[PDB]
Amino acid sequence: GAPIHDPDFIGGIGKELIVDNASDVTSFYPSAFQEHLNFIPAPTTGSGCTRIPSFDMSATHYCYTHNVILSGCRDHSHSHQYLALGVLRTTATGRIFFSTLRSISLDDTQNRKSCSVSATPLGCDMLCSKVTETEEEDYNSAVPTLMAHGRLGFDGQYHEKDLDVTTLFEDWVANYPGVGGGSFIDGRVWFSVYGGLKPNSPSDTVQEGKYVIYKRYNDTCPDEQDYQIRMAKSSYKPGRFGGKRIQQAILSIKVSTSLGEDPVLTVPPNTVTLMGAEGRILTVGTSHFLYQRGSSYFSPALLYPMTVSNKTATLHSPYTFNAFTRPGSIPCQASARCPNSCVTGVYTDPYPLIFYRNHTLRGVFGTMLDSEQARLNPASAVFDSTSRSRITRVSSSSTKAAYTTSTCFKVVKTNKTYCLSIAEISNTLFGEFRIVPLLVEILKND
Amino acid sequence: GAPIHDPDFIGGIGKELIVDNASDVTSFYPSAFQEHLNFIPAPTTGSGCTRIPSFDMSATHYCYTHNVILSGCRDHSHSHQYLALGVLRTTATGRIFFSTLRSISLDDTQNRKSCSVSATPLGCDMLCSKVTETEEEDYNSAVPTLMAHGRLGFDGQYHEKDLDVTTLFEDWVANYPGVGGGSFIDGRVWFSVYGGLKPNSPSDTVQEGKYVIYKRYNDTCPDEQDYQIRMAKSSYKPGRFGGKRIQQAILSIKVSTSLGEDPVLTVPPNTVTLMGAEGRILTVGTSHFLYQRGSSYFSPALLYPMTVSNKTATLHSPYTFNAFTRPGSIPCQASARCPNSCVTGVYTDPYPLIFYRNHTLRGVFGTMLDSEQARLNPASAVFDSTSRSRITRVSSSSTKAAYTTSTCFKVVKTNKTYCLSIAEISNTLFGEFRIVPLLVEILKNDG
Ligand SMILES: CO[C@@H]1O[C@H](CS[C@]2(C(=O)O)C[C@H](O)[C@@H](NC(C)=O)[C@H]([C@H](O)[C@H](O)CO)O2)[C@H](O)[C@H](O)[C@H]1O
Ligand SMILES: CC(=O)N[C@H]1[C@H]([C@H](O)[C@H](O)CO)O[C@@](O)(C(=O)O)C[C@@H]1O
Ligand SMILES: CC(=O)N[C@H]1[C@H]([C@H](O)[C@H](O)CO)OC(C(=O)O)=C[C@@H]1O
Ligand SMILES: CC(=O)N[C@H]1[C@H]([C@H](O)[C@H](O)CO)OC(C(=O)O)=C[C@@H]1O
Ligand SMILES: CC(=O)N[C@@H]1[C@@H](O)[C@H](O)[C@@H](CO)O[C@@H]1O
Ligand SMILES: CC(=O)N[C@@H]1[C@@H](O)[C@H](O)[C@@H](CO)O[C@@H]1O
Ligand SMILES: [Ca+2]
Ligand SMILES: [Ca+2]
Repeated sequence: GAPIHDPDFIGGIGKELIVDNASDVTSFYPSAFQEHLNFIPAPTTGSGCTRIPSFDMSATHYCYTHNVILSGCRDHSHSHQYLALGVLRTTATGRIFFSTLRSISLDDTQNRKSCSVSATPLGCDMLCSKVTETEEEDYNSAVPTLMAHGRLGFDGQYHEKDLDVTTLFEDWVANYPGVGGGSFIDGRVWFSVYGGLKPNSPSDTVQEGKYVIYKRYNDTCPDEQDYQIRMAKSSYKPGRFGGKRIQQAILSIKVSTSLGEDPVLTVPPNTVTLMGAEGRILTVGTSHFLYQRGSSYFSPALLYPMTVSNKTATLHSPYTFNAFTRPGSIPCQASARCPNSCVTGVYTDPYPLIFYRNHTLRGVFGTMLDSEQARLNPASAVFDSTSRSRITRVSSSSTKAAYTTSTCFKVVKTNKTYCLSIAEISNTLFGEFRIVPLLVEILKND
Repeated sequence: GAPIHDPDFIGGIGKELIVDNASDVTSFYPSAFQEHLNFIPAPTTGSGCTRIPSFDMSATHYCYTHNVILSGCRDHSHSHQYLALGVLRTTATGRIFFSTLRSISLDDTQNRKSCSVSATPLGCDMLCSKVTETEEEDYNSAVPTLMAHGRLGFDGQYHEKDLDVTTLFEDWVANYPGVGGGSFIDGRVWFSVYGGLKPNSPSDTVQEGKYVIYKRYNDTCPDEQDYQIRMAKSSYKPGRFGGKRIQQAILSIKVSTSLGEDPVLTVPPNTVTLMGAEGRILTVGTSHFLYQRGSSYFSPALLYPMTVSNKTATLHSPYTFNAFTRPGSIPCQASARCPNSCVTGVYTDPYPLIFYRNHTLRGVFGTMLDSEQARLNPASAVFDSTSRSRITRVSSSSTKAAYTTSTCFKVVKTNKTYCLSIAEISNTLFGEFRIVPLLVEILKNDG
């Protein structure tokens, strides 16, 4: 009885979209942006701050959420979340439109932040942190960040349960969802999570001495090997948050009428993962991936293959897309090639788009910020390990922007492949930002 | 079970909101704009044109729609409509939000234009014209404009039936819905319509020689009496559309599973109505009103009292709000005071807000374009027959805008009055316009 996408999409959601072994990845490219039903609310006042979009779509419905601050993006006192659950549909003319069925403003007195959502068989699951301090202050206070698992049901009602962070995140000083969407796998919902570890705690100790260096395709770091290792190690304890170890983690929760049931946190070894950061758990076909924002020295987009075993997950050496860089402050700018300590960058995920016949990933779609340091010029394109296809731009003029989260699918009825790319774009008259659901069709030269 | 607004709204939709006789209407004014769930889709491309908003809300649900053109606002080849049916709700903190339940893009082989919506017990009824020519070309072709009565049901399905315009609008050369919302009254849905009459037809001949002159509060027109009457008569047949008589009308349709059932057209005498124009049918309390856009020489916002008798309607001398002017090209600019012939102005309606104890309307809320000739600088405020309260501005800087349609309501629990004001505002990067649902609370000078 639950909602489902129109018949035109059945079988075209969350699967390997393009399988070719001959064609060059970059022979595929995005069309000009397309006009479709903008399902994302824009601000209604001059100061309203709408930011931090999260989106996930299963074979039956999609979920979306973003944060809203009344006075501006700088205010940290209180805020509310917009939540939407809907399904994909097509017009009589074959035009797609995300048709939301449940649209609500979640505003009590709790300050939910850095929320991630995931489409599960019971509706739209959301994981958020509840803050009573600034991020800097959070990392400075020994106790972990409070968190809650909530869900917007098909009936439009929202229910949630606060997680026992004192136990679940006993070894952490701060912990937040990765904002990127979560994914439903084997009866459990999986969320990317990150934060700071309590020094000398068991979690901190096991990571002691663990690091991993990922390099730029055709740009070797000149520094002596011993120095790179030194910097690689320190990259996990950047100065931004008082030298606390910023760790990557994955949280899985059983999906049931009981929210927060049987939570299990997985902390991958830092011999594979770079400094903890925002991220997303993706499922395309039978493959799973952890996207990790390039908040550290590594600029190319990362996708760590992810396999699940019961309630825990295992990550492997990541796929990297050298041309899919992100802006960052020096010495961690887009063109950075050496290990260093920093907490910068921006969330701009890559969606698995092209695969080999044997299911290894070849190319992805994404909207990068085509800039060295400043958060500017959104550019949608198709990427492989080293290059970028022809691009599609929001504007030929200098344009301020931030986060982008892309999800691709296929309209089986028209046999056309599309990619939704939700991007925070600068705005005028109504708030600092406008979260726009950009849409493009994936094309191929000839 | 059909959808319904949250309990906090029961008894706060479509009623006289403020009944006062001892206070000055302008002592009531709008608060600063409030941040709330923006239920109106903005463009997603640089050329996308989202325009022509229509909105209506009943005691159970609200309805909204707007037109979308892919290449820009000047392209008339094809387009589609965005349609939404939803209900009002409140957050845990008591914040209000319009929660849409059915959200669709309606795009087929037909080009629906100038559409109006109305919340009926069966869903969201829509009246549109289906065009295959420019407005100019339409008035030149003798046959009437094709029209259709559609409906977005609670189940999210859209159905429609073309009206037999050859018979229904036999005397017309062009006919469109007034874009403003329609209203459900006594088992029927009522829509404002306007267009041009076929010269010398029965409808045309009966209106020949008929006219009415409405004046500005103080500003008396200096022109000679006989000259004014001549200008007034001519205002009904402006040159823009070749001397055709632009006529105002009201269409009622029976609300049932059968769309377009028993349509009846009412053409009011031009001894009461000014040149035909876009409009809206409003129902507040037991009173009904026809808002008529000031497309002719009259600038002040207009609300004609409307009484219904079975399937037909009767209009009466209108309420006028002298300070609620609208921009227009000379000699029909905001400060115009004399009868004249023109087709200008813009749609910016007034919502009945304050009533006298005996139910006579005293004040309204609306968002005017505070400019003489250019469509600029939106200003939300409360108006009485002669003045305007303090205002709330979209921006202190010069701002391009267009249509505005307002609807007010109340949260009986907190006894707080709110006004939604949907306004077409200029945009950057994504299309020429952004239709924004502005929201204010109605406050009072001294309490
Ligand atoms: C220009 O100084 C600011 O003026 C503000 C006035 S209140 C208000 C207005 O003009 O009415 C409230 C409006 O809702 C608001 N508009 C929107 C869209 O949010 C409007 C604009 O913010 C203002 O006009 C700038 O364009 O302001 C208020 O006193 C501020 O505190 C002043 O700094
Ligand atoms: C928002 C938008 O529609 N962007 C479009 C842009 C802009 O119109 C121009 O860059 C002018 O700024 O033009 C494109 O050809 C491009 O650059 O990729 C297609 C793209 O869809
Ligand atoms: C929990 C929190 O504050 N998240 C913020 C995130 C964070 O600072 C980064 O992941 C480094 O920790 O950065 C930004 C941002 O535009 O970059 C916005 C998020 O609000
Ligand atoms: C049917 C039609 O074309 N409607 C148009 C309307 C019309 O020109 C006017 O009501 C004169 O009749 O004006 C305008 C306008 O922004 O002013 C936009 C509408 O799209
Ligand atoms: C799972 C598997 O067989 N992977 C291989 C990959 O190693 C190889 O590089 C590619 C061709 O070059 O084919 C497949 O993708
Ligand atoms: C129909 C009717 O009785 N209207 C009267 C109106 O004439 C008068 O100006 C006002 C103020 O007392 O009260 C009512 O509105
Ligand atoms: Ca803490
Ligand atoms: Ca015609």
